[PDB]
Amino acid sequence: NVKAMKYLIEHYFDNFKVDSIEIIGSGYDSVAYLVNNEYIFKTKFGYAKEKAIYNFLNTNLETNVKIPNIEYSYISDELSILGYKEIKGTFLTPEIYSTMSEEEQNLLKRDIASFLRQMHGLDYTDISECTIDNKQNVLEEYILLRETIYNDLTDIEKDYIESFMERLNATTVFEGKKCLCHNDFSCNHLLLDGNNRLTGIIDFGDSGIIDEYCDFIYLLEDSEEEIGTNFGEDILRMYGNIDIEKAKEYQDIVEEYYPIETIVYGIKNIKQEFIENGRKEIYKRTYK
Ligand SMILES: Nc1nc2c(ncn2[C@@H]2O[C@H](COP(=O)(O)OP(=O)(O)NP(=O)(O)O)[C@@H](O)[C@H]2O)c(=O)[nH]1
Ligand SMILES: [Cl-]
Ligand SMILES: [Mg+2]
Repeated sequence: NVKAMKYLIEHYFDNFKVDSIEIIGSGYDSVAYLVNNEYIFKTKFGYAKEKAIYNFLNTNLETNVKIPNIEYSYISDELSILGYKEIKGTFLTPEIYSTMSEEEQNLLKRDIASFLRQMHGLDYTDISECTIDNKQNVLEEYILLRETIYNDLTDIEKDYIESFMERLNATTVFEGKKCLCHNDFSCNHLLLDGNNRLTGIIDFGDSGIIDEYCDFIYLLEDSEEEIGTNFGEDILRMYGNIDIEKAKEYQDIVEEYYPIETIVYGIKNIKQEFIENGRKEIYKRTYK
């Protein structure tokens, strides 16, 4: 993989020489590479929006928090590559957080809240095409379910989905303030400097104009990978002027949707393994 990608980087970016290249991360349909111990290259076989977002934010944010600044891009239907200088630091984790003093933890939370406040406050007219309607997306995904596999699902599966749609239809949490959100704001995207302060934020690949509540979904998550509900709550108090009970209702609805989202990903990409994982996850959730 590394040789192919070294070839493509050198072929598409004329004067660029690859002296070293390793895989630094990978998703289910992308790979990220650290090149020359100094550049991140994110690749995929979309990136246009992500690039337009980095470029919008590097123009308009006033902050000492670093974000990707795109120096190299190649965008086509069949291949997309974004390259930028690696932001240096350590990724925030539960382990690191629990070793911080009370005052270190407070300052980190203040940093986060301040970043979010600043980004959510931007005039988003120049990026106004990047709208995301989560409720409408879910309805369209449900229609796709009904057109494909819904009738072969079990009753326990069908009840879970219907019960979710009844809840979606009763909620008011999509009727609030819209703004530009990171939209994948988990602690594996936050970088700390040597004083445990926020030095950088990565992966605005899902960013767009969407509910303000979106950027608290992971901050409020209780799981091995995130810090915890209390972290999110304190950040919400520092951020201010936001209904904390609704932020939590929004997180709770998104977490309920997860197995259905997983099924849908499998339908859209013809990956049976994902249809099966989501269906199984419905059974796991039902038997708590
Ligand atoms: N230190 C550092 N690591 C980075 C940087 N950019 C990317 N990475 C590393 O590369 C990984 C993948 O980058 P990312 O943008 O999150 O990839 P993705 O394709 O959007 N995947 P996902 O949405 O699943 O997080 C990150 O988890 C991190 O390990 C950067 O600026 N600095
Ligand atoms: Cl299946
Ligand atoms: Mg991403």
